[PDB]
Amino acid sequence: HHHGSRFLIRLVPEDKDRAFKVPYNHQYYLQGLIYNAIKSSNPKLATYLHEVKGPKLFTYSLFMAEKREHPKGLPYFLGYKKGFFYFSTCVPEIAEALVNGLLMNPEVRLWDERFYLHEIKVLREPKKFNGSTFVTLSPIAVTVVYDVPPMEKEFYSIIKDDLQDKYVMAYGDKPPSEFEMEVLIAKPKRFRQTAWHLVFRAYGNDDLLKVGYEVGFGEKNSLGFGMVKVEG
Repeated sequence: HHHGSRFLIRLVPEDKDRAFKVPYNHQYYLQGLIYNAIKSSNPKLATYLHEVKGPKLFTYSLFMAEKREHPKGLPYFLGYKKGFFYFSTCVPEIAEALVNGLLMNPEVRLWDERFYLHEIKVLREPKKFNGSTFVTLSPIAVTVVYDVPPMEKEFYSIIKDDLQDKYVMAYGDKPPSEFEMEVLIAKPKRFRQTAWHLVFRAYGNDDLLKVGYEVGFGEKNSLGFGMVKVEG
């Protein structure tokens, strides 16, 4: 009983006029938010998720602001008007726990800032994926057992097997095998390990691509990595 839910979540700061900071490294703050919304609406689910070994079947992007404005050599940027982030899952109990957790509370605390839940926008999922160009919303992490660049070719077989491992976890059983990624742009960004912002075209089985679109490409999805969108 999987299907994709994808949300855009807009937050406004406590006073509509002022500049709110966003730390450049805010994965961990965002992750507290999401895990606290779910733990609040559904503690049994959040204990299942805390235990489960493997992908958790959900991801979310970086926290972004309307306009931006970047100081020099400061740990944060400045944002204005609205703060927002996307979240995606193929587990309907996780999507419900997250939105209700944000409803059961609408006053949100991120890093040093006070925000109020403004809107949740639900997003239509593309009919098909074979052939589209994708842009990462949060960066993709690949590690092998170190960091695996997209310019190395293990990058791709590691991604491919993980999407097959998610496909076995969340569409029944034995996974499609046609897969290809054509990276158009790669830029690294490092956090504690390196992750990659990618523009990329992807080819091959639609249900295996849909997997990656719903739950993230690569690793640490549940820590906010590998969320993609169809390029505009």
